[PDB]
Amino acid sequence: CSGNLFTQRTGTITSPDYPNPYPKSSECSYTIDLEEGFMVTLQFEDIFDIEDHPEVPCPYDYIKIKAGSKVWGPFCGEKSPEPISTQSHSIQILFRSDNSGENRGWRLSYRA
Ligand SMILES: [Ca+2]
Ligand SMILES: [Ca+2]
Repeated sequence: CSGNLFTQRTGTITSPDYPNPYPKSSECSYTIDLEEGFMVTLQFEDIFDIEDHPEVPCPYDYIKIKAGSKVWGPFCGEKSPEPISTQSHSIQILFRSDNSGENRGWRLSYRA
C-alpha cells in the first residue's frame, strides 16, 4: 500500500482491502501526479471508518493529504471530511494505522 503513482486524471483510491478491515500496522502512501495546470478535487465516497482516540485528535490511525504547502488532516472517525479542492496537479496522501481495533477505512475518488 506504498508506492502507488496515479497518473490518470480521474480515479479511485482506497485503504487496503476496503471495505474489509484495513491491516494493522499500516504505513501507506499514494501520489496523484498529473500534468501542470490540472486541478484535483478529492471526494470521499461510501463509508468512512478510521479509528479515533479519546485523548488526542487522530494520533495513530489517520489519513492526511498534502498539495504544495497545503496539508489537510489528519482525519479519522466515522465521518469523512467534505470534498477538498486541492488546486493542484500533485497530491500526496498517507494513511497510518496501529495494532489495535478493526475499522474498515476509506474510499476516495479524485478528479481533474
Ligand atoms: Ca507496518
Ligand atoms: Ca487501529
